[PDB]
Amino acid sequence: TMEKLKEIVKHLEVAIKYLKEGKVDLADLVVADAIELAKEAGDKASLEILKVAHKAIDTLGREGKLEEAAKIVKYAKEYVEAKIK
Amino acid sequence: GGTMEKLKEIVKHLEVAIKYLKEGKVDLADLVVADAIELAKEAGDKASLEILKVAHKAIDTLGREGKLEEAAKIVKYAKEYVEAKIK
Amino acid sequence: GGTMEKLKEIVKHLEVAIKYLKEGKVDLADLVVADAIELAKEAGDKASLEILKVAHKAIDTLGREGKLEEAAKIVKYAKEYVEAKIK
Ligand SMILES: [Zn+2]
Ligand SMILES: [Zn+2]
Ligand SMILES: [Zn+2]
Repeated sequence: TMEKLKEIVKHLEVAIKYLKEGKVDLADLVVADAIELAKEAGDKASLEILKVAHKAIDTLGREGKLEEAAKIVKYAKEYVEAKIK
Repeated sequence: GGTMEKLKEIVKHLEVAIKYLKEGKVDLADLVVADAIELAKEAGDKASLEILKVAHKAIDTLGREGKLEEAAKIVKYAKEYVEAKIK
Repeated sequence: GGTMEKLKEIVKHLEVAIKYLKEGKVDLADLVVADAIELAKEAGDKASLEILKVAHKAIDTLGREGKLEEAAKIVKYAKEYVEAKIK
């Protein structure tokens, strides 16, 4: 599916936007929503990366880094964009 | 699947989604509609799930463009349909 | 069900929920509890899933009506049950 892998990228840009101002919880919820949308597509190589990004938020952004978790979210978004093209 | 037991929580979620959509909050309303969709996948039903998915895509398209009125209208229509499905 | 690193995620989400409920934000606490439920249904624990659903419904019903202390108590009991399950 190509029309449901562009909503994931649209949420992954809000996630980074929140992560750049300390909104770790809202970014967590956005990534959870993206995982929920990715569970509905036929892709089983981008859902795992989204789960990795969510766990990255949990174990890397709540401790005050906020620079590396954003990087993991950017890597996930770039992987999804590479996949849709 | 739901007789104003698990189908009335969706209405209380949609109301807060509409309230969020009013002032400026597209993202919180989107998250609320996603929660309502997650609730609707458990309480059986097929029409409510589709209408809530339509409302979610409506949030995504209309709300972030700047047309909050259209997104509020679509979520209101979905809430009214869900309310008329529990009667 | 999914033991550590799957249930501690739920515990941390419940801690965030309790933090939010003490300030007055019922909608964000609702969303994070829904996220914690979504983390369940994957670990394999069913009692934990049922208690998370109980906590979600409790947060809605009793905290949207201004009784935040009792909703915080219910979420604390849910978190204590999940912690007692990982040990
Ligand atoms: Zn989460
Ligand atoms: Zn969404
Ligand atoms: Zn909820």
